[PDB]
Amino acid sequence: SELLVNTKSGKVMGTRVPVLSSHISAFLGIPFAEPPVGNMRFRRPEPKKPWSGVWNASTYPNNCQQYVDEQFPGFSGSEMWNPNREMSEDCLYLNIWVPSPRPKSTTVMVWIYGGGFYSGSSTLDVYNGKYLAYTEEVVLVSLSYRVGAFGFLALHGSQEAPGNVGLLDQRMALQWVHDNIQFFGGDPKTVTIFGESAGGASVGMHILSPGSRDLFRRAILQSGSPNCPWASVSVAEGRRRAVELGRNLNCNLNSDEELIHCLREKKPQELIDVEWNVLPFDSIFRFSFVPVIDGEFFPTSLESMLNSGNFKKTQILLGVNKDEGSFFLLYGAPGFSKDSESKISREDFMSGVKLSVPHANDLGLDAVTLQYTDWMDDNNGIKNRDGLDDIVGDHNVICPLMHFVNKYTKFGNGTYLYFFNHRASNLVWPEWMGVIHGYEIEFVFGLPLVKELNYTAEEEALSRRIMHYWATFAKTGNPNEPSKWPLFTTKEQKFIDLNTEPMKVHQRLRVQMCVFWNQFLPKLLNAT
Amino acid sequence: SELLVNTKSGKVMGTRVPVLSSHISAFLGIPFAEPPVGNMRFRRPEPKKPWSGVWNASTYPNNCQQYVDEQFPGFSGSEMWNPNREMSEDCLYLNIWVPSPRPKSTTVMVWIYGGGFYSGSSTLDVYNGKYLAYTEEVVLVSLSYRVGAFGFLALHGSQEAPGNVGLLDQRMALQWVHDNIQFFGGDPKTVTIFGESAGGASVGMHILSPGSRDLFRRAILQSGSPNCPWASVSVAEGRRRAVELGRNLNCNLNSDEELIHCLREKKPQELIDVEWNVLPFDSIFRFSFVPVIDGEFFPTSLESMLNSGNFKKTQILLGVNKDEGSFFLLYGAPGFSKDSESKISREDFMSGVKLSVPHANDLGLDAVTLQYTDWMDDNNGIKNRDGLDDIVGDHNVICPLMHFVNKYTKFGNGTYLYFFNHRASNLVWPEWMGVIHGYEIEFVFGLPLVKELNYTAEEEALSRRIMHYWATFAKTGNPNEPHSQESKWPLFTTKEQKFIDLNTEPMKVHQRLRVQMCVFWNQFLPKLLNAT
Ligand SMILES: *[C@@H]1O[C@H](CO)[C@@H](O)[C@H](O)[C@H]1NC(C)=O
Ligand SMILES: *[C@@H]1O[C@H](CO)[C@@H](O)[C@H](O)[C@H]1NC(C)=O
Ligand SMILES: *[C@@H]1O[C@H](CO)[C@@H](O)[C@H](O)[C@H]1NC(C)=O
Ligand SMILES: *[C@@H]1O[C@H](CO)[C@@H](O)[C@H](O)[C@H]1NC(C)=O
Ligand SMILES: *[C@](C)(O)CCC[N+](C)(C)C
Ligand SMILES: *[C@](C)(O)CCC[N+](C)(C)C
Ligand SMILES: C[C@H](O)CCC[N+](C)(C)C
Ligand SMILES: C[C@H](O)CCC[N+](C)(C)C
Ligand SMILES: [Cl-]
Ligand SMILES: [Cl-]
Ligand SMILES: [Cl-]
Ligand SMILES: [Cl-]
Repeated sequence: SELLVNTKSGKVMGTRVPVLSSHISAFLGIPFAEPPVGNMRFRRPEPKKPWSGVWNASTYPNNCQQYVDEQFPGFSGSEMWNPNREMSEDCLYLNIWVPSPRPKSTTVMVWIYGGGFYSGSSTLDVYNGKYLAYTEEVVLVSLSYRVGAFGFLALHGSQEAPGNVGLLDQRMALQWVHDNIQFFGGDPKTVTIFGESAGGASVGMHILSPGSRDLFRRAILQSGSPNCPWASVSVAEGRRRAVELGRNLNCNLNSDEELIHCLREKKPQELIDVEWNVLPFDSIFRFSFVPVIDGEFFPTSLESMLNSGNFKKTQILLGVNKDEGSFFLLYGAPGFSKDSESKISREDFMSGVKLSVPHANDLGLDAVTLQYTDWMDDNNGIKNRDGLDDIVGDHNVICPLMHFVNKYTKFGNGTYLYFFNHRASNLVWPEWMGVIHGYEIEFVFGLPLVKELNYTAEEEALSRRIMHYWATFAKTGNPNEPSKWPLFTTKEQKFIDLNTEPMKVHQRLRVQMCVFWNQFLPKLLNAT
Repeated sequence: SELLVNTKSGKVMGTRVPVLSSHISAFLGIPFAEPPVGNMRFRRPEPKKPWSGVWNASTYPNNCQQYVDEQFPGFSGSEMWNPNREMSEDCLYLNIWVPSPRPKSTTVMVWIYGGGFYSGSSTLDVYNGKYLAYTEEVVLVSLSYRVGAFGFLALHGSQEAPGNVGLLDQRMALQWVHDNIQFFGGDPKTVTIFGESAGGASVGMHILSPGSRDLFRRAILQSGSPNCPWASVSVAEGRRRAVELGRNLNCNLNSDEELIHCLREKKPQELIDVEWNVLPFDSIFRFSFVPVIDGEFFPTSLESMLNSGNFKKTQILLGVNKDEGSFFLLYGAPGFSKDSESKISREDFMSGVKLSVPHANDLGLDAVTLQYTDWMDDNNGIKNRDGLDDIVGDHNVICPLMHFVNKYTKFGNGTYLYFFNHRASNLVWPEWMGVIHGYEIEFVFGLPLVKELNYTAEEEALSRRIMHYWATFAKTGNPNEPHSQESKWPLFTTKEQKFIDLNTEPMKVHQRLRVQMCVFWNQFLPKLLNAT
């Protein structure tokens, strides 16, 4: 049967699904690991044990336990990212979309959701893989991984909570694809991993990790890179936060085993309730439990690995959105509101930069402020808003990614860079937020291809060329089929805009601000 | 007899000089102090003692001993600033231009030449006061003062070389005008002191010094202010340089008496020959012997005096030129040339910044570089050249002056700020240098009024309105003639911070002169260099 497939762990029964007046096969919720519950919490994933009989893969799996955004109840703009199904610690499953009829040894694309390592689900609507698999004729796989304390509580030294188990879950899903994709028509030697935000940083982290390199061919990073200021913490900071989580819940802190046994007896929601209380400062775009530089998953510091060229060398395609910071200002900075232009006073601006760069001293803050303030008109609320918007975006996403792109390109086998700056016509967020973090995703997954969603014809065309750039890249290492997307080189550093207008080539994406964030500020904070 | 005037020191005989189809009286080379020669060198000035007979004041006096620029032999562009008379230590004289017939009690303007405190003369052609005195009917005075080591060697503690004696030479000349100017038809209760560059810093220094305050009514500062990074040094830095000068001449450095005795035995040109060897680092827009914060002429730090309003409270009129730094880049920065477009490579740009901000640590250097570099086009020779020009002008003149103007205005009784940006049609310097440091002076002294100088008709009108702004200000404290038709030069206020461009085009009112860069130079950089 086209829907009955024998994997190395047992049989799975898919389900024929409708897609743009046609159909394709869908295998939903296939377990790739043993449920990390009970004494397996915080522990590395163990491969799923073979099962007898046919596994029902007709419906979506549970979503991992996570913090749920209740800021705007009923508002689709924020809820579209919340878990759309029951949450459970038994959430290590993956989904596959195969074109019908089943192709032979075709290109595979593995999706890794973002969510700051504290949230995310593979079941979200904007992650529906049928459109992209059908349109570009590829086998699309979406995996899942533990988030929050469940996936990143780090107590280096211990083996019950070693940290980075979330990344290890992703690795096990990729390993599962390496061993079973061929049974669905996928070509295991031609696998492209791609993810947004934390999912982009994960992709970058697998590119760096030795144990992940042989599990994929090429990579796509969207609005995220391994070196982002929020994507990782030292073993020391990981332990401090881990112990503070214990303290917040009145745990025995005499030793790691005692601390862990205590944390394993608490209910999921009890941990999640105090998760944010472990951050060291009041801030925005900062998350509690993220990956740790342990010397194992990550041999040495991310920077040294990048300079020595110690990482997978292949073709990468990465980019960013025009306004990466608005989403986080809205949730944690004063003066911002969902129902107004959000003109920021001068005082709120000050408060904002302090929140954006929580680790910087006063001189550093003065530096950031001077760098983003037009002194011929400092009391302009619109300019203060946009300045804060750029600060959050340049420092947390754009510049860290540019540092990654320049470093990678020295050893890579081909880089393609993009700047996504299109404002969806049906966006439900206010206009001041601009091209929001994560909203290029709907275009990558072909959502504009469905009439009922009311997009414009120009946006449908945009989505079709983006999906084709992604797919063509995944199968050849070049988004161009034999206007051409120029290759990003160390010398010319070219990149293209990604919108409804004809292609345009630019050079040195936000080089001025990034020289400030990648060279000057770091140097200033080290010296003072 | 208009030309025969008896002063408190003795009689003086002036001369009738022609001026624009008319005539005016001129008293040139009148002594106001005793020759600071021999055992007087480095010492505070002493009042000129009464003389017998009539002093012949029909010719210019000698110029003080100073470094002479010979970079471009024969070039009018540079030589117009060199001594045009024999140099001598006996140089403490002043010049006076009086309208004819002699006014009864008119406005007086005293000119203090600039030249980095290491050069300058009251006798240059560009300082010919007959045009200004005649056109605005004011009594114009040209004073002089010891420059270089002769006027600023400072060994705090000693009374033989106390420092700031050049500033005291100026004070004594003002005291002379205060006591004798009435004899020339001018009102000592209405004297305006004005100067350019080091002259402008000087004027600002008299405004701050309790000992100069009662010697003048108002003040005009052109491209220079007291707080400029080059206008002064600490007593410690002054001593190091003083001692260093001795070491450069094999002097007994065992005590101030011996050192000073050794230096008084040397010939003028001998001191001058090693003057530049005492500077801390390789640099541009830095001079060896300048005023010192001695706690005497200057009660406390210049900054604390401005924050507390410890200074004369009157009306001031000040400003700067568009390209203050090009002149100093041509003389000491790699890549610059008089006979070229001077496109600066990235390599020379780096060197230039190091040279422009000699007191900066590596971090401070990166900060400056980043602040004036367009990273989307870093190898652009022209942007690199103009960047450097801006750096040197902002750090050394413009921003220090904006700091001054904003502090003074909080206590002053009237402030007018200008931005001179007109390139003379007959400039001899290369186009890249733009509106050069010091070239607004010719417009101030009416040079554009003499036909053979070939200025355009619009430059003559510009000169006339500038001289009128200056004089009217001197007379009333407001450069604008009440209820007149012409566009009004607005007051600079702490709130709106208005200023006007000064050129051949109609008047334009602007706000916050170079605030962006000046916030960098006045607020950010200092905090950065402080930390460690
Ligand atoms: C698989 O589960 C779905 C939903 O629970 C159900 O509709 C379907 O019948 C199941 N598969 C079969 C036929 O066993
Ligand atoms: C990728 O590697 C191949 C083979 O080593 C080489 O020919 C090609 O130039 C490389 N591509 C780029 C753009 O680095
Ligand atoms: C003053 O000096 C000038 C120039 O040397 C001369 O013409 C004039 O006669 C002198 N006056 C007297 C009477 O000495
Ligand atoms: C200057 O002082 C006078 C006298 O008190 C005062 O009336 C006037 O308002 C002041 N002018 C300015 C510009 O401060
Ligand atoms: C990234 C920080 O992983 C944040 C992604 C946020 N959503 C809302 C797009 C999931
Ligand atoms: C000022 C630093 O005192 C410079 C004066 C130089 N000239 C060329 C205008 C005389
Ligand atoms: C963007 C976002 O939902 C941040 C989470 C909000 N707090 C820190 C209040 C829990
Ligand atoms: C500004 C100026 O002409 C400097 C004179 C040149 N040095 C320092 C070399 C003697
Ligand atoms: Cl559909
Ligand atoms: Cl639900
Ligand atoms: Cl290359
Ligand atoms: Cl300022």
